[PDB]
Amino acid sequence: VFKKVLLTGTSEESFTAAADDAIDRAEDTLDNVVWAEVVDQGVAIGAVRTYQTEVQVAFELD
Amino acid sequence: VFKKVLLTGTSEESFTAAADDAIDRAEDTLDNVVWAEVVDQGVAIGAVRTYQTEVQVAFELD
Amino acid sequence: VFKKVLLTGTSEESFTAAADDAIDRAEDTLDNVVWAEVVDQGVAIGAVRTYQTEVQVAFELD
Amino acid sequence: VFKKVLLTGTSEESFTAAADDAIDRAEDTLDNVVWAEVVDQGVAIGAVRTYQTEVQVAFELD
Amino acid sequence: VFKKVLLTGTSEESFTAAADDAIDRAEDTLDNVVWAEVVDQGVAIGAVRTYQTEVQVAFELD
Amino acid sequence: VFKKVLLTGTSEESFTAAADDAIDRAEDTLDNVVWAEVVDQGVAIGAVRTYQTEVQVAFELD
Amino acid sequence: VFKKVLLTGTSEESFTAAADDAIDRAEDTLDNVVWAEVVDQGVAIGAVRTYQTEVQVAFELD
Amino acid sequence: VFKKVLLTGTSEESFTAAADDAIDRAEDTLDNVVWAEVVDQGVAIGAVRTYQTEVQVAFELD
Amino acid sequence: VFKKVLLTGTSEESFTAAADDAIDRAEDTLDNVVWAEVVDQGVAIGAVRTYQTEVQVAFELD
Amino acid sequence: VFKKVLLTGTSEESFTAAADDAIDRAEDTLDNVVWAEVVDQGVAIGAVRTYQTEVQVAFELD
Amino acid sequence: VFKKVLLTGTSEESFTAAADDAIDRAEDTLDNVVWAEVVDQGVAIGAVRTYQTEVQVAFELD
Amino acid sequence: VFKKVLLTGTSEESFTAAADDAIDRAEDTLDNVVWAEVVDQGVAIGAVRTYQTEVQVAFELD
Ligand SMILES: Cc1cc2nc3c(=O)[nH]c(=O)nc-3n(CCNC(=O)OC[C@H]3O[C@@H](n4cnc5c(=O)[nH]c(N)nc54)C[C@@H]3O)c2cc1C
Ligand SMILES: Cc1cc2nc3c(=O)[nH]c(=O)nc-3n(CCNC(=O)OC[C@H]3O[C@@H](n4cnc5c(=O)[nH]c(N)nc54)C[C@@H]3O)c2cc1C
Ligand SMILES: Cc1cc2nc3c(=O)[nH]c(=O)nc-3n(CCNC(=O)OC[C@H]3O[C@@H](n4cnc5c(=O)[nH]c(N)nc54)C[C@@H]3O)c2cc1C
Ligand SMILES: Cc1cc2nc3c(=O)[nH]c(=O)nc-3n(CCNC(=O)OC[C@H]3O[C@@H](n4cnc5c(=O)[nH]c(N)nc54)C[C@@H]3O)c2cc1C
Ligand SMILES: Cc1cc2nc3c(=O)[nH]c(=O)nc-3n(CCNC(=O)OC[C@H]3O[C@@H](n4cnc5c(=O)[nH]c(N)nc54)C[C@@H]3O)c2cc1C
Ligand SMILES: Cc1cc2nc3c(=O)[nH]c(=O)nc-3n(CCNC(=O)OC[C@H]3O[C@@H](n4cnc5c(=O)[nH]c(N)nc54)C[C@@H]3O)c2cc1C
Ligand SMILES: Cc1cc2nc3c(=O)[nH]c(=O)nc-3n(CCNC(=O)OC[C@H]3O[C@@H](n4cnc5c(=O)[nH]c(N)nc54)C[C@@H]3O)c2cc1C
Ligand SMILES: Cc1cc2nc3c(=O)[nH]c(=O)nc-3n(CCNC(=O)OC[C@H]3O[C@@H](n4cnc5c(=O)[nH]c(N)nc54)C[C@@H]3O)c2cc1C
Ligand SMILES: Cc1cc2nc3c(=O)[nH]c(=O)nc-3n(CCNC(=O)OC[C@H]3O[C@@H](n4cnc5c(=O)[nH]c(N)nc54)C[C@@H]3O)c2cc1C
Ligand SMILES: Cc1cc2nc3c(=O)[nH]c(=O)nc-3n(CCNC(=O)OC[C@H]3O[C@@H](n4cnc5c(=O)[nH]c(N)nc54)C[C@@H]3O)c2cc1C
Ligand SMILES: Cc1cc2nc3c(=O)[nH]c(=O)nc-3n(CCNC(=O)OC[C@H]3O[C@@H](n4cnc5c(=O)[nH]c(N)nc54)C[C@@H]3O)c2cc1C
Ligand SMILES: Cc1cc2nc3c(=O)[nH]c(=O)nc-3n(CCNC(=O)OC[C@H]3O[C@@H](n4cnc5c(=O)[nH]c(N)nc54)C[C@@H]3O)c2cc1C
Ligand SMILES: [Cl-]
Ligand SMILES: [Cl-]
Ligand SMILES: [Cl-]
Ligand SMILES: [Cl-]
Ligand SMILES: [Mg+2]
Ligand SMILES: [Mg+2]
Ligand SMILES: [Mg+2]
Ligand SMILES: [Mg+2]
Ligand SMILES: [Mg+2]
Ligand SMILES: [Mg+2]
Ligand SMILES: [Mg+2]
Ligand SMILES: [Mg+2]
Ligand SMILES: [Mg+2]
Ligand SMILES: [Mg+2]
Ligand SMILES: [Mg+2]
Ligand SMILES: [Mg+2]
Ligand SMILES: [Mg+2]
Ligand SMILES: [Mg+2]
Ligand SMILES: [Mg+2]
Ligand SMILES: [Mg+2]
Ligand SMILES: [Mg+2]
Ligand SMILES: [Mg+2]
Ligand SMILES: [Mg+2]
Ligand SMILES: [Mg+2]
Ligand SMILES: [Mg+2]
Ligand SMILES: [Mg+2]
Ligand SMILES: [Mg+2]
Ligand SMILES: [Mg+2]
Ligand code: NA
Ligand code: NA
Ligand code: NA
Ligand code: NA
Repeated sequence: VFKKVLLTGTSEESFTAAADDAIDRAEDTLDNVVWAEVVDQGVAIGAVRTYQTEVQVAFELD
Repeated sequence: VFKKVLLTGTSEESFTAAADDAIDRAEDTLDNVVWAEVVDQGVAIGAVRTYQTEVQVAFELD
Repeated sequence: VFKKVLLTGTSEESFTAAADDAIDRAEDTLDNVVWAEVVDQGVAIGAVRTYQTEVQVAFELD
Repeated sequence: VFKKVLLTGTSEESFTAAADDAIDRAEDTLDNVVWAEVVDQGVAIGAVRTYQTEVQVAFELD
Repeated sequence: VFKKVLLTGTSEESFTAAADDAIDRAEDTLDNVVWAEVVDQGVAIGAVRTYQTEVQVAFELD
Repeated sequence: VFKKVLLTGTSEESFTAAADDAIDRAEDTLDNVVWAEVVDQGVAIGAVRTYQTEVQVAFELD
Repeated sequence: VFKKVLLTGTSEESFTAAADDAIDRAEDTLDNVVWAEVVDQGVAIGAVRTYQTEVQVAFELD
Repeated sequence: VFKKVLLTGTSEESFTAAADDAIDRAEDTLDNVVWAEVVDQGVAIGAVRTYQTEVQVAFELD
Repeated sequence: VFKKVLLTGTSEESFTAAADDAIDRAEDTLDNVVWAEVVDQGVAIGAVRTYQTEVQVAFELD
Repeated sequence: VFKKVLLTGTSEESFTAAADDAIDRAEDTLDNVVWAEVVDQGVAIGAVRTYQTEVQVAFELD
Repeated sequence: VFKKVLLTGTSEESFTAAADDAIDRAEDTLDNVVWAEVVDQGVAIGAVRTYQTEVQVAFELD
Repeated sequence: VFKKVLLTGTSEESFTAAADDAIDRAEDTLDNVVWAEVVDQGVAIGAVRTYQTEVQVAFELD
């Protein structure tokens, strides 16, 4: 059985790096992280632009 | 990084109050709740009508 | 077996009241109405504003 | 011909009031506003909760 | 309040059995599991075919 | 001209059998039933699991 | 309150004529038909091509 | 950079002519109109039927 | 077994004629073409307008 | 690089068997078939019922 | 109240840079640009490849 | 007439590079490749992360 958590990563560099940011966090807390599916992307436009990528991160249970 | 949980709130009053019910629960257990996105709405039609609003509730990790 | 009818309720007060308007009509004509799922919402903007909520209203057959 | 603008209204009271907030703004600047279609709803969760409703607001050209 | 977890069950037999696999896991760890909504289905095609069914599994909080 | 009715069939066995349950009901009351399109699937999780499959069932008018 | 029926019209001429075919049928049986929304279009490719347009046809109840 | 405006054209003749009606209006007011994407179609059913086609009309900025 | 190819037909006349253009091409190269489903429509706006209709064209294998 | 073909399998038994029918055909003609994603399901309702499952079948190129 | 404009940015480098191109244009003409949501991505494949990213760019009114 | 093939490109660097990988393959085998539309993005999370971008790649027939 796989479980997915819905995480939004952030980066001041790119959408790819923002996806990586979410995956990094998943891997810090979860075992057996296997894949991620991009579900949304955006940009927070402030003093700087922060790229965001929302991902379902799938991990194998047990 | 943000994480979202998928909660369905309920109210005998309104769709807004049902969204609030879910957010109330999120805030009881989670720190740094920042926003909610409505993803579904409905009504359980019994002795009384119960309005339901399903929300992704986003919170900041750490 | 459940059957759904696609009804648009109207209210000069709120989206919740507009959903109720549709459900009210369903319950006037149908037996065993059990739930409603919101599928669209809008506002007719005239002399007054009329809130509309479109619902699939599910009822149990037999 | 109709044209639509994509507006997000806000209210500390309800999703209906947030839709109204967007429509109010449309009517301040545009002639012949005829209808609005809800396209998203959410809640900014801060010191207070701010309900938001995003609407396509349609107006007749000329 | 209901909460949903997003689980992908697997079976070498059928899409129904794969949905059951996810629900089985939910019921092992969670109290008050009430329903599941199918959100995706697929097949891993290897030495054998493994049917997968992704479900939102809803449970009542408290 | 074809008309569709939106029916949710149920089965304690499978998603296919649940689709059949809806079609069975359609054929009991309607003439010239020609096809069904699956639009949703789920499982009611109680004393037993009840698989549900929602179908648009198309029939030829006249 | 409005109600919608889901009809597929057919024409050997055009998608517009196929929409009209569905509306024609609605108006033959129903009072207060007010609008139709196109939800699908296709073509049956046989001895001749038959254009099909599926519409939700809305009518005012009472 | 391209910008899109969301216009609903109308015609008593056809969905194609309704798309053209929107594009005609775009070209009256905007420079460098390049393409249109159909996003919705419907029919206002009154004394006469009025076909409507909603289009995103894209134009090149500058 | 059916297979679908994703084709975009073009016409300077209408969306229906553009669908036909795609189907014409399918029938030139493929045996047992049975149906087409419209998946997108648009207009290339140049010296002339070119209507486009994208279709999944289904054909029976073998 | 992966490529997907869009196939509709058929079975007089089940949606799972219909998915298998499509995959069987893919594997007869293609090398390195790796997965399938269900994209639609339905039932042809004639002398017998024929379950259909449409799948994107992914295979590795080279 | 927020308003969104639908812009397609372009870059010969990346999807992120294409999103930035749209945002750059928004900020040249509009005050109080706050966020952007990615709604489509593609690539024009000519003498060179031009990455495109379509964004809803939100700005605060007044 | 345009035809689209559904390809998933891969890269250990970025989503843009993964889109390019698919387009590269298309251009190796097909004439008159004109555009690509991104339809999905994800990441295979193993010894290394492999970014994937699924694209419809459109080419002109003849
Ligand atoms: C993908 C995406 C979707 C969103 N959706 C919403 C929304 O639906 N409603 C909303 O209020 N804010 C959103 N936001 C806004 C979160 N805020 C944000 O991005 O702010 C960027 C900068 O602008 C400043 N800022 C925040 N709120 C406001 C504001 O209301 N007005 C102005 N002028 N500036 C503002 C603070 C930051 O330096 C979204 C941000 C992203 C990246
Ligand atoms: C948004 C939404 C989606 C749903 N979707 C489903 C579904 O897909 N399948 C399903 O079985 N029940 C659903 N439900 C039903 C959950 N039950 C429910 O709302 O019941 C309302 C009242 O009706 C009674 N009830 C429950 N099940 C039945 C039933 O089967 N028949 C009758 N006559 N009444 C029933 C108990 C409550 O007093 C949904 C409820 C809501 C609010
Ligand atoms: C959710 C939603 C979707 C819609 N979609 C369409 C549409 O696609 N095409 C369309 O013609 N009208 C629509 N309508 C319009 C139905 N008419 C409507 O709301 O009118 C409100 C007031 O404006 C007046 N009105 C109606 N049509 C016209 C018009 O064409 N121009 C002007 N200036 N006003 C008009 C009569 C009412 O007092 C929609 C209304 C709602 C609430
Ligand atoms: C519908 C909707 C979609 C959104 N989507 C995004 C998004 O995609 N990315 C994003 O960064 N912020 C969003 N936002 C956030 C806009 N900010 C926001 O709602 O903040 C509410 C309160 O929380 C505070 N806040 C803002 N950003 C943060 C934050 O990052 N962490 C914490 N702890 N608090 C924060 C300021 C306000 O008092 C969305 C808000 C709404 C209402
Ligand atoms: C619903 C669904 C969506 C997917 N989506 C992706 C995807 O987007 N990207 C991806 O790389 N793999 C996917 N997969 C692939 C997961 N792998 C998988 O199913 O492998 C089946 C058998 O094929 C073998 N395999 C795995 N990767 C490859 C591969 O790259 N090439 C070949 N020839 N075989 C492979 C191992 C297994 O025995 C998906 C599997 C399923 C069931
Ligand atoms: C596809 C699908 C969508 C749904 N969506 C909703 C919904 O949106 N809101 C809702 O209240 N119930 C739903 N339901 C719930 C209908 N009820 C249901 O499935 O109950 C299964 C068993 O659990 C018991 N049950 C019902 N409601 C409750 C509950 O609230 N808590 C607990 N612990 N158990 C409950 C009675 C049955 O023996 C859905 C059921 C299905 C199959
Ligand atoms: C929009 C749309 C969606 C569809 N979806 C399906 C589907 O999902 N499954 C399916 O079996 N048939 C479909 N059909 C097929 C309905 N049949 C049909 O269009 O047939 C056209 C001509 O081809 C002949 N035909 C029917 N079935 C067959 C077949 O299986 N093979 C061949 N070679 N020809 C056939 C009879 C007619 O003269 C669809 C038709 C349309 C117009
Ligand atoms: C695509 C589309 C979506 C829509 N969606 C809505 C909606 O969501 N809510 C709504 O109130 N009206 C709509 N409309 C209605 C706009 N009105 C409309 O089409 O009216 C046609 C004729 O019927 C008459 N009409 C208008 N409103 C009524 C009405 O309420 N009842 C009756 N019997 N007739 C009416 C005036 C015109 O001669 C839509 C029209 C179109 C073409
Ligand atoms: C449904 C649809 C979706 C599209 N999507 C895109 C897109 O996402 N990105 C893009 O660059 N072009 C598109 N196109 C543009 C393809 N080009 C096109 O339609 O051009 C029409 C006339 O305008 C001229 N043209 C082409 N590119 C340009 C341009 O960039 N600027 C100007 N002023 N004119 C142009 C040549 C033709 O005579 C789309 C065309 C259609 C019909
Ligand atoms: C998922 C799905 C989507 C479809 N969509 C369409 C459609 O959009 N338009 C259409 O014409 N037929 C469809 N079809 C119809 C393909 N035909 C079909 O299923 O026929 C079943 C039995 O009924 C008989 N049949 C075929 N067409 C007719 C018909 O028009 N009327 C009657 N009474 N029976 C008919 C022959 C078979 O024994 C679809 C079939 C399936 C399984
Ligand atoms: C996301 C996206 C969606 C689109 N959708 C459409 C469409 O729906 N219909 C369409 O005609 N063109 C599109 N386009 C095409 C816009 N044209 C384009 O990208 O052209 C790229 C290069 O190919 C050349 N080119 C343009 N049109 C044609 C063509 O018809 N054939 C050939 N062989 N080459 C062509 C000129 C450029 O150097 C789309 C481009 C993008 C980036
Ligand atoms: C976008 C996308 C969608 C997918 N969807 C599915 C799916 O629906 N079902 C599925 O089984 N695998 C998928 N996959 C999985 C394909 N496998 C994959 O990415 O594996 C990455 C690394 O993890 C290892 N791995 C593969 N399967 C398993 C596994 O089951 N458990 C563990 N712990 N590790 C695994 C091999 C690779 O080094 C998807 C991969 C991508 C990139
Ligand atoms: Cl989720
Ligand atoms: Cl828009
Ligand atoms: Cl319906
Ligand atoms: Cl496809
Ligand atoms: Mg930096
Ligand atoms: Mg988002
Ligand atoms: Mg009360
Ligand atoms: Mg729901
Ligand atoms: Mg009042
Ligand atoms: Mg509507
Ligand atoms: Mg207050
Ligand atoms: Mg939003
Ligand atoms: Mg076995
Ligand atoms: Mg999936
Ligand atoms: Mg049993
Ligand atoms: Mg459902
Ligand atoms: Mg003729
Ligand atoms: Mg259809
Ligand atoms: Mg005329
Ligand atoms: Mg519309
Ligand atoms: Mg001509
Ligand atoms: Mg397109
Ligand atoms: Mg049998
Ligand atoms: Mg289908
Ligand atoms: Mg360069
Ligand atoms: Mg696009
Ligand atoms: Mg590297
Ligand atoms: Mg995918
Ligand atoms: Na989730
Ligand atoms: Na219906
Ligand atoms: Na817009
Ligand atoms: Na395809």
